[PDB]
Amino acid sequence: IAHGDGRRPNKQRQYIVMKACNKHHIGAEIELAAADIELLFAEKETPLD
Amino acid sequence: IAHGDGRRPNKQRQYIVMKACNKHHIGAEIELAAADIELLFAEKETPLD
Repeated sequence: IAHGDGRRPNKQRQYIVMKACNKHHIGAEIELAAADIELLFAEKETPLD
Repeated sequence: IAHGDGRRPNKQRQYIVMKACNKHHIGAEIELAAADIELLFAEKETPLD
């Protein structure tokens, strides 16, 4: 404000504002037992399997 | 939920629930009089029968 009084008038002003980001994390979990994965590779030897 | 707090994650789950049936009994009790049962098989030869 340019006001005509005895209050000490001030020049131009300028601010510098400076951010920063964050990091976040997710961790899941899976049920796999090797008795399942064992029979993933053998096949055909009976119509049961 | 997979969440990134400081925590041991959990395997998935699976539930097995058993049910049954319920036995019931219902009993009705007809009486029949003997003089009825005789002339049910009557010869039917009169105009009073």
